[PDB]
Amino acid sequence: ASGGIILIIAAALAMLMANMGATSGWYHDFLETPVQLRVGALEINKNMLLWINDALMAVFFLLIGLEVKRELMQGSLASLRQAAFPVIAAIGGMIVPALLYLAFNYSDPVTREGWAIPAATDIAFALGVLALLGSRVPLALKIFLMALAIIDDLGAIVIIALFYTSDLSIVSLGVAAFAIAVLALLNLCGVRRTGVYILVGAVLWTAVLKSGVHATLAGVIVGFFIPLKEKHGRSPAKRLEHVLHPWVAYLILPLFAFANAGVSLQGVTIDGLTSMLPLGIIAGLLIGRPLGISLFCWLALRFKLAHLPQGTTYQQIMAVGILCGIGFTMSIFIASLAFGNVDPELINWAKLGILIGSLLSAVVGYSWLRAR
Amino acid sequence: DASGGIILIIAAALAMLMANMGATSGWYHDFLETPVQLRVGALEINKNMLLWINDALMAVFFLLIGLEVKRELMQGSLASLRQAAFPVIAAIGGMIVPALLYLAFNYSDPVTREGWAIPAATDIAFALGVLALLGSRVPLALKIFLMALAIIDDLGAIVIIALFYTSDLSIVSLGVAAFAIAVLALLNLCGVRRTGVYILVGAVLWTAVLKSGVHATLAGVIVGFFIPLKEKHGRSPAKRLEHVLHPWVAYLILPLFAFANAGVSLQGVTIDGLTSMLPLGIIAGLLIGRPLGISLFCWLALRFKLAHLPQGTTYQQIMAVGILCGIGFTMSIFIASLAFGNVDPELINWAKLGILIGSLLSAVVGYSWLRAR
Repeated sequence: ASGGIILIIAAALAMLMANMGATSGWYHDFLETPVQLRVGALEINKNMLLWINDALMAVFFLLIGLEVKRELMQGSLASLRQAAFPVIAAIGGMIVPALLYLAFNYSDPVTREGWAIPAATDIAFALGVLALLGSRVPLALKIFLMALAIIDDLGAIVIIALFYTSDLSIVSLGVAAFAIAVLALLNLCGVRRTGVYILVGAVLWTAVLKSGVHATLAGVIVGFFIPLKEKHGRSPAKRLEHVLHPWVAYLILPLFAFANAGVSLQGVTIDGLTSMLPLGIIAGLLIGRPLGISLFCWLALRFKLAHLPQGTTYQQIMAVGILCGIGFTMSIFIASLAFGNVDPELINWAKLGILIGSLLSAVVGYSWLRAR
Repeated sequence: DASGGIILIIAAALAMLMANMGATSGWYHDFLETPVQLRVGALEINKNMLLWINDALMAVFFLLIGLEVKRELMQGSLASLRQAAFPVIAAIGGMIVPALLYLAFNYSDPVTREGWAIPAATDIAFALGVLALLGSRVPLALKIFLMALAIIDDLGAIVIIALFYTSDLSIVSLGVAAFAIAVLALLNLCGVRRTGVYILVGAVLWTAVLKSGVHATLAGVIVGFFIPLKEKHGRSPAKRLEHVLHPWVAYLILPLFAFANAGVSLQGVTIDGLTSMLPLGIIAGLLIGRPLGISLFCWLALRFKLAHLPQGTTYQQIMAVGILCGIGFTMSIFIASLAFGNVDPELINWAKLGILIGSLLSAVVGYSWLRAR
């Protein structure tokens, strides 16, 4: 549970940075510093926070690409029957939070673009709460919770990068196609040097640098092409996952939380928090997330399509759904993509609803499994 | 084997083909001169494409050097307490004679006097690669002597350039750089074994001195000096890092540096042009200044019993490395790129001609004259 506490400290300092008179100002002007890269006729204009998030989430989703790959062949998602229960819980833990969010924001076309905000879950935070009181928590829950949030987080990035995304340059997709083609020929030829995949992945990440969501998917694509074979007792993807895990939990995610979880609390009132944008996220995370997860897990159990992990009780499942309401870093990153290049207060109001929703989802989920 | 020395030649041959045939001479020239402007708020760095490439490739190349130096200066060949003072006294000779010989040609031209360190370097990849082309039963300490001799001239040239012939960096750059050295020293005293943490700090050090290509390169050896080398628990962060860094430097960094620098348009090159004070001064400094400078200073060190000729070596075999130490190539091109920066753009072009001709004449003579002995 070490990675969970060090993530809150980074968010707590970010709040102190954005609310103290001496720190706020330099904290806001730094994150909005223009960074213009000019290469001949080419020109990439992104602010400081954009360059930071495009690089941090690329490494974070590279670890996910390795984790998804070994879960899809060796873990819970390996077979179509074992993967039924986590996937069914994911579709429910998305359509119900979205409908609740859209129930509040259907009248405003600007805000209903972020319907995928209360559909994410901070994996490092949710695992941290479990590991906090996890002396004898059923190991199948951590496999279920990790697999449940992995599909909702990756699915949200794929959906955003397919429809609500802006089409990139034709030259960008051509290099991206060639970069994936090289990664494909590399895996088919049987090369196992992890750095060569990262070298080609850097070309893939650079070609789609203008789109933050495509540069994020570059990490997922590279993580899928890292070989997992166990030749001579060595695996590149298992070894790369072992190296990235401490760097992501102790540097990547803390830096992302310190640079995004900092909003000013001056002027925030109860009536302001009950408006459609923040309350829609609060209701989507605190209520919509456990409801859809509990409903779809239960519907699967009754209609014969379900599988059950070891020591299920199916009362711990809904408490996990409450713990899935901890969007935090993932929901903030989803909100940064949905509420980009629009009114600068949309992203601030979203972060207020995410943190209140995540803190309440953490305490309520803490109060149940503690009793169990 | 000698695979690294051949790839370094293919990359240089490809670079020469790009800059001579009309189908690619336009793109190869316009690409390397493309301006790359990075503007971070009020800050701004303006360098062409080749500078950004060289400041990144040579930073990785010298990171591997700093690892080999610390190994060879504490538990290796060079070591300390005058264990291997034979390459030390030779390295001083391998720099004084090539410099004074080069200055004898360019003393009348103050512009070309700055490049007195061009024929005072040695391409370790090509010099050891041609030594492996006959490396069936060559003495192991001979290839050690070359690797240690070339490092002192290569690292010593960068230090002299970064102390007197360098551009002034901002006081803010030196502050962040010195603060990066402080944490590097603190991470070393605290026994931090993570290789990535030293490089993450080195990324701050490299970006702080990014406006000066010499200091950005000099920042690579410093990171290699602070990587822990202690063999506790069977682990050695400097050894394993070098084992991973070595195949990348030999097959990617040096070939790309050669492909991006060895490309010179030979159109209009005449015999009278190659015999000018600038190119011929590099020819004599490499083909003559390096062998005569090394052999003469080994002579003075041997008869005066200052140093000892290593086991498995001969003095006639020693000078076979001297004629083989005239392999400037990528290292001398990098030295020439720093000394002839922000001046007439044709100075670096004539310098490269005097480097490749002097090195090719050094490789053929070194190969043909050592195979007899």
